[PDB]
Amino acid sequence: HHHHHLVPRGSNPPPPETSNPNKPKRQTNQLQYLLRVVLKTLWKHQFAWPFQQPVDAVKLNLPDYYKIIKTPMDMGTIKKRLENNYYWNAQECIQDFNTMFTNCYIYNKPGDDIVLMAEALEKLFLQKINELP
Ligand SMILES: COc1ccc(Br)cc1S(=O)(=O)Nc1cc2c(C)noc2cc1OCC(=O)NCCN1CCOCC1
Repeated sequence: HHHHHLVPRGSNPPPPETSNPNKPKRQTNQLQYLLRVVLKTLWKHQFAWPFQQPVDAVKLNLPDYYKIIKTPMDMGTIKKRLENNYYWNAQECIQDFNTMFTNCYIYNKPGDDIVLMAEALEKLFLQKINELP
C-alpha cells in the first residue's frame, strides 16, 4: 500500500487566550506593578527569549512538548494579558508565571541550559514579587 503516513502533519496547539470578554477583570495596584516592574524587567533579561512566545514545537523540533505539557504558558501571553487588562487580581497573573516556570522544569532536567535560564528568571521574579505593593 502506497499510503506512507507522511500527512497529515503535526502542528502547534492554539495559543492561550489573551482576550475573553466575559471574564471578570480589574485594574489593581498589584497588577500595574506586575506589568511595569515585574514583566518589563524579566522581558529585557538576556535569558527571556525562550519565554517570550509560546513554545513553537515545530520550529524548535520538540515534537514531544505538547504530549507532556498540557497547560502551556509563556511571557508573551502574560504580557498581552497584562496589556489587555485580562486579569482580576495579581494571583491570576502570578499563577501564569508559576505555570511557565513549572512547565520548563517538567519538560527538561536539572542543569539543562533552559532550566538554568528559568531558575535565574524565577529568582528575579521572586525578588520583584517580595516588593509587591
Ligand atoms: C537545543 O535547544 C535549546 C537549548 C538551550 C536553550 Br536556552 C534553548 C533551546 S531552544 O532552541 O529554545 N529549544 C527549547 C525551548 C524550550 C522551552 C521554551 N522550554 O523547554 C525548552 C527546551 C528546548 O530545547 C530542548 C532540546 O533538547 N532541544 C533539542 C532537541 N533535539 C532533539 C534531537 O535533535 C534535534 C533537536
